[PDB]
Amino acid sequence: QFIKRAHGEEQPYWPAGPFKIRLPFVHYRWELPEMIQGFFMFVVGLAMIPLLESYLGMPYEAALAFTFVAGVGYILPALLGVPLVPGWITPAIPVVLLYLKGFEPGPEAIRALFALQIEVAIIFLILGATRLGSKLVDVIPNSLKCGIIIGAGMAAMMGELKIGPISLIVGSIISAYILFSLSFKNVINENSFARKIANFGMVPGMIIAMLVGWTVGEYPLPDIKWGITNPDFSLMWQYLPFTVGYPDWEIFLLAIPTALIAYVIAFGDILVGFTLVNRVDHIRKDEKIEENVDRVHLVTAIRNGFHAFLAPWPGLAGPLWTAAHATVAERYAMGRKSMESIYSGGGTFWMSGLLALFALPLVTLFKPVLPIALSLTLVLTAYICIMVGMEQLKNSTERGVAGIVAVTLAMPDPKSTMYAVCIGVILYFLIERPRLMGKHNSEDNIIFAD
Amino acid sequence: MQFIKRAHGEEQPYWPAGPFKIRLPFVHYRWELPEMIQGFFMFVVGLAMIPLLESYLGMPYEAALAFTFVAGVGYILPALLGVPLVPGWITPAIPVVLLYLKGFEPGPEAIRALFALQIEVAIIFLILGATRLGSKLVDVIPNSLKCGIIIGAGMAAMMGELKIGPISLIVGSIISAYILFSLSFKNVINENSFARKIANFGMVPGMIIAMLVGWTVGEYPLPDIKWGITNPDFSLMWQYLPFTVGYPDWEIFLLAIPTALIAYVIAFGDILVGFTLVNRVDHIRKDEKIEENVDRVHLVTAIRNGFHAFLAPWPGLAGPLWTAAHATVAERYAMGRKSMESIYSGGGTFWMSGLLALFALPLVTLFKPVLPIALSLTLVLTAYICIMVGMEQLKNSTERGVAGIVAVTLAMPDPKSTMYAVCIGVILYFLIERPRLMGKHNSEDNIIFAD
Ligand SMILES: Nc1nc2[nH]cnc2c(=O)[nH]1
Ligand SMILES: Nc1nc2[nH]cnc2c(=O)[nH]1
Repeated sequence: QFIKRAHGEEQPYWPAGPFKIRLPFVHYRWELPEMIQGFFMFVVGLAMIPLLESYLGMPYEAALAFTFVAGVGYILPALLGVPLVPGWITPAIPVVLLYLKGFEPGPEAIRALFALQIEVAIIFLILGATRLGSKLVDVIPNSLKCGIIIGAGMAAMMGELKIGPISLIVGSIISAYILFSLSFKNVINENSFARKIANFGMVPGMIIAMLVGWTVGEYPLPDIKWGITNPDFSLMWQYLPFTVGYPDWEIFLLAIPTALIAYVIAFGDILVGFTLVNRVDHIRKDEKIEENVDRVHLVTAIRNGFHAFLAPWPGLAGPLWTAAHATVAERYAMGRKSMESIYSGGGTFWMSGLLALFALPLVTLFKPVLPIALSLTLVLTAYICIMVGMEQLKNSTERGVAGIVAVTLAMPDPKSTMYAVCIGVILYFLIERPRLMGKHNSEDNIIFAD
Repeated sequence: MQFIKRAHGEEQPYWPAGPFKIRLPFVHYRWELPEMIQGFFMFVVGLAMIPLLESYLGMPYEAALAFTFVAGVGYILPALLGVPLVPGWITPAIPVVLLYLKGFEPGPEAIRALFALQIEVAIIFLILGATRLGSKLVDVIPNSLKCGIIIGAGMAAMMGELKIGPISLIVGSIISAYILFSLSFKNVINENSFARKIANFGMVPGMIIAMLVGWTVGEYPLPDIKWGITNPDFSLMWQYLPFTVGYPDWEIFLLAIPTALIAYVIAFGDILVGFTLVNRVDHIRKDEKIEENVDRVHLVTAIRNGFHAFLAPWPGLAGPLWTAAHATVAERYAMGRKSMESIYSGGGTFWMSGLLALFALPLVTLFKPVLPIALSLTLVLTAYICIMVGMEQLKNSTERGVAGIVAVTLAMPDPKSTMYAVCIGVILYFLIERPRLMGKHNSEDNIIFAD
């Protein structure tokens, strides 16, 4: 580690306009636990391949090549100054698959996904450039923010249903148990057991699911191949807008309602991510973590535009991988003896994820169980969003509102979500603004609270 | 008119009848005009089971209509037998039961299946109720699990709106949830002439506006209004009962077990929600002493289910409460003696009026083309209240972290999975949690998900 950090100061970097550039070994140290974690947990990156095969009609190797593009994409946040361990807009997957499902899987569905993803890029770019992203984090009421987070969490679960199982159950419970039990103060100091688990993070739950999954017979054994992965970019190019067309203007319209809801859901992920960062920022007094919402929009905008052209992504580019981000945050809060900086954990993780792509025996090992990894990220997201959304509710008038908001955001048709927000406005103006149904004071609530 | 009136601070007049306390309308409690008007309209949710009967059980409309008369009599048993919980279906368990039924040929085969399932749920309610073990579970079961069940059940309910089969429903849902929310506050009716007039209609405004929008937009065909008195074709209905068709082999009862159990776990949540709301308004209303007998609720519910099994097998099953109706009565009840005399005068009047309403053929035929709005609405609204109450009932962050895991597994539609979770949860609990490996969990230690 060339440049070290002064206590209470910000992590070393090179100023780069709206971005703060950090490289591994130069600006932050290389974390062995996040290395091992990314060497194994990149399977979730590979877990998109089945969706690519179904909805985009792509052969396995073309799908495998796409994940190299996304792997590069996952390192941009810690590269450009974002403490949010990136991923997909995972609670938007069901909505996005719903959209794609109305196109023939193949070139037609690829043009469709291009139109959806470039818009999502544009929405992120404008809200980030005009700094209108930061405003919304401040302006939007807490009830709505919590309604969105919870709704987004419940969407993640109508999804586990729609994408397509003892594997997933043991996977979910062990994963969620570790996640939960390692969010407490001084856990590692209490037992030798929790000390050793904390260095593996999500690995135990994932690997144990696979194991149960193999022996039980839910998924076939792998056919391990030795050597270095050889991404077929010639093939991949056939499934890019460079080869297939670009969509007619009419397609962009069909995208709009899905584009928007996919953003609203991502906005949730930003709230969840910085909720966790803000917390561990206060625990760790030795680092000054910058929380720039506009930069998260910018990086994410870049990641999507990049994807749109080079690897159209059914899960889209999202601000965080909720469980990976929570897992790193937990290890970060454990102290400098454990993790030097939030970027040393965030950065190393996906860096190792990128290299891991080239470990052909791992790629080939994970190949028959990719479905376990896909449904698991969905389940784990749903868990953390529900948990965080709930806790962020302050009184009972917020909860009364968040309930209405969550329920509408978990009905999968996005035109319908907009029809709700629309009708919600009309009802608000004619009834609520005049306070015809009264003011709502949490201390007055006698039926649902107290 | 009301023969026996209640002394202030006492329990509502009744006739002792063993485990039950018998109350008739006009004799033990007054006849509430608002709940009369409400049940004259809101009995549509009772008729909204009809499509499920047609679809999953393969029966013609009229056989299904007659079934709703059997259910209608069933809905009056709680207030008749001393249960302050406005009754209904096990609504978050509908997807699960449909999933179960979905593996049988719609028709006699599926009716035999639904019998075995409903007799089982009945037996479970009977045994837990006779052995007073229903009361035990409500006390002993940790709060985290109780809330996990409630939140779980709430989310399962929306996987149901997706699975059962729409601007109508959005308007219906938002207005209905809006009213319910805003009429849960103290002195609301004293605030505005608007809320004063709204409170006397309860769920009706949301329902009727959903129906209307539903007609005018074209999502549902116009009704074919027929004048006169409903004439339930019980001759026809008999053909689709286990009396006419067979009774299922032992093998089927075994397939039913895992679904039966989960339908109970979900009903248990509905019991918690109902008595959460009752206990609150019981303290608001100091002039009435409301007895909260959990075991009596199991008995009446057990009776209702066994009743159904033979006379009208019910895809939604017989459940401890209709969540929005119970929330609605409780709200109007909390407004004071000027509005509602007793929790039984409103709850009792409501379904009494629903039963009479079945015989109003102009309303049946009016509601017929638009039943789908009604069925989806109760699903959405149950999800809404369960989520709201489950969340609020959580006290710390360790309870919440546990409730999260539980909610997520109980909202996966396969019921065998929910048990594999409880199983794997036990195995995991015994080997890791009890030896206290992975540390203690105290909410003030929580720095990631709390503080
Ligand atoms: N938002 C989000 N994106 C992901 N990409 C992979 N996993 C996840 C997740 O849990 N959440
Ligand atoms: N549990 C339950 N059962 C019902 N039956 C009709 N409506 C409902 C409801 O909201 N909840």
